[PDB]
This record gives sequence, structure tokens and C-alpha cells, in this order.
Amino acid sequence: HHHHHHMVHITLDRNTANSWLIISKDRRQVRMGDTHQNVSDNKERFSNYPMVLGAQRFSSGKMYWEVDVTQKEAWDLGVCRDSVQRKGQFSLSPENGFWTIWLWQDSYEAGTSPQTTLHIQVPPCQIGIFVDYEAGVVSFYNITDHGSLIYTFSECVFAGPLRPFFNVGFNYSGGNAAPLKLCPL
Ligand SMILES: Cc1nccn1Cc1cccc(C#N)c1
Repeated sequence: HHHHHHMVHITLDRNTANSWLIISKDRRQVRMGDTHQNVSDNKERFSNYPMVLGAQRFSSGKMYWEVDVTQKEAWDLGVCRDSVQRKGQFSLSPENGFWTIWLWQDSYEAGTSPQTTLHIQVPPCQIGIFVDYEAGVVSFYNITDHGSLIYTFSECVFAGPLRPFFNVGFNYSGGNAAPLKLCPL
């Protein structure tokens, strides 16, 4: 891919974060805390999962960013509609306004309904996310493996402004404490 030149500076929106997340001062890193982080509740916060949105809203153009997933056992990444449900249980699917991939129990899957098996030979330490709003495309790249394609959602029906989407995952195992980090351009 030659998508690097649509690079955008993404920062995390504290106000959308699950109340257990800790976002760094620079708003470029997020990790799961071992307790409630002493913030008030609001209608923006993801209640059931360790999720947070980027501050940026996209309704046009081409956008690229990279996320560091080093030493994590579980995570979700991609984009979602600004109007996605925040409270209660839900599945990550394009019908619900999400265009995502994830790692769970040693397998990588795309958030289709039902989910799609991914074929990755080189476990990624960094993921590139490309969005072409007009084309209706969301693509994922393996930065660790020379930028190799992981998955392309095509014919996407965004149906509104898009926000960068992150899930740091639970840490029941004690092996998933590491942060998601937005990588420098
Ligand atoms: C109340 C509770 N029972 C089990 C675990 N937790 C903490 C929790 C719940 C939902 C999302 C997050 C995050 N992020 C943390």
C-alpha cells in the first residue's frame, strides 16, 4: 500500500471512554485500569466494554493511521458511525455501524456478521487503518509484514460521520494489560 501520505493525527476522546480506561496526557495511548478511574458517567461512555473513540470525525476524503498492539492478547480496531449504541450489549458488525478487526484467543477475525477468519502469517505489532469515505472502503494493513493487506470491507454504508474505534480488551488473564498506542507519522 502507498496510503501513508493520507496520514491523519488521531487523538482519543476521554469523554467516550469506558470509566476503567486510562488515556495518556497526549491522548495517543489508552490502557485498561485495575479499577474505576474516578470520572463521572455520561451518555457518550461505552458502558459494557473497554472501548473509546478518536476525537476526529470524518465525512469525506481518505484517512490513514497506525496503532501499536505489541504484547496484547485481545483488542478490536477500526472505525464506527458517530451514532453507534454506547450502553448495553451489542455485536461489532456493519449493520450496527462498525467496520473492525480483532484478536481473540490466538485468532484474528473481521467483524462481519457472522465473523470472517483472517489469514495472517506474521502476528502484527502495528496495524494500519485506511478509510476511503467516497469509495466506501475500510482496509487493514500489517505494518510488521511490509504493509501486507489483512482485510478490506467494500461497499460500506457508512450512513454518517465516522470515528476511529478502539477496544483495549479485558484483562482477566493478567496477560492483556499493555496499551493501544497511536504511532507517530
Ligand atoms: C463491572 C465489572 N464487572 C466485571 C468487570 N467489571 C469492570 C468493567 C466492566 C465493563 C467494562 C469495563 C471496561 N473497560 C470494565
